[PDB]
Amino acid sequence: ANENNLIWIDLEMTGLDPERDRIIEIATLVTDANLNILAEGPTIAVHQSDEQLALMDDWNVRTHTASGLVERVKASTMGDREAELATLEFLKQWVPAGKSPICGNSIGQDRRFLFKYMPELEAYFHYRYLDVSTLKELARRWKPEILDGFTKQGQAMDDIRESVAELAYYREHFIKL
Amino acid sequence: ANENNLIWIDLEMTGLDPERDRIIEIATLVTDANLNILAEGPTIAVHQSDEQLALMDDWNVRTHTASGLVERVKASTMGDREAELATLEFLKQWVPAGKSPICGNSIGQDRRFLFKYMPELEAYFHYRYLDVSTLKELARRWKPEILDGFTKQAMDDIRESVAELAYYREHFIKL
Ligand SMILES: [Mg+2]
Ligand SMILES: [Mg+2]
Ligand code: NA
Repeated sequence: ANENNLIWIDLEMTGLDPERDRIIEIATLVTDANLNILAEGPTIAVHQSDEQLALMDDWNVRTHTASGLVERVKASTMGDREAELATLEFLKQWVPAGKSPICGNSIGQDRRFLFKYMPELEAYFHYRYLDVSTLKELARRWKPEILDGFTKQGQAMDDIRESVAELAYYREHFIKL
Repeated sequence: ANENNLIWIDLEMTGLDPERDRIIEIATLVTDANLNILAEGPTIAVHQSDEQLALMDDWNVRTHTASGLVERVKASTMGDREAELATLEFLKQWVPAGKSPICGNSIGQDRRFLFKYMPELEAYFHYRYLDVSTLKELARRWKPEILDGFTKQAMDDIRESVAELAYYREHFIKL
């Protein structure tokens, strides 16, 4: 455990509305304060009912079926609470409660789903947000030149590792240390 | 009107839980892409019931009573919907729909209340977030030296947030 470590997280959901939609995937990963990847946490397909999956709009059915996530959700024996507790069992080994901001890309949406469906995991984070896309937005406005230099190869944890590498790029090319 | 303008916003709430708590203040302000303040929007006390105000924990009762916001809430004839529409009437003059990220300090909480209580104003923002406190967090971890150089009413908070982002632009970003 170290109080400067960062919790990175990436959810998949059935849609964008926490009131109607559910979490169907959680992945976590911990870095040190300098973005050295310490440990990859468990990628868990979160079981939801056939009823709930049938409410998915066409974009979500297409994406989550093609990826194999829909199959893994149907087969999963872990609901919201089991996935929450397994994620906490992983994070407790690496980061104390209330210290890491929520880190990732478009993490405001993810935190909304944590508040509704995994409030204990939500509480484990510092109140603050580290959305890498905050730096992409500023870069696009103040220094667009640097955006040509970074590329994504287009898997939850591939997205997290890409988010870490993206923050590291902004640390070298956008920040002044 | 200009596609590169930024919407800055600060809500006050009765508490932290959108399921139980309500918006009691909205303030907005628009900057250009380089943080030049173009216009201060309306600061509106959002009417909520005496029942709802009575659910406030000690921190919220102390803060919102002392500021005079509780008096203004009781006197207000603008609910969620009227405050939403008045805010949109101001923002339409300055920024097209779907262009500005939500800008401010600890703004994820505010957006949660927009989703529940002002979904039309929420939709007016780009899906993205510009939380200045994201840069404060990185600064604290990567360059704490610069935090001693900067030191800190809804709109005072927003103007302070703009000045804070401007500080990080000079002392933390490399242009
Ligand atoms: Mg994502
Ligand atoms: Mg505030
Ligand atoms: Na928290």
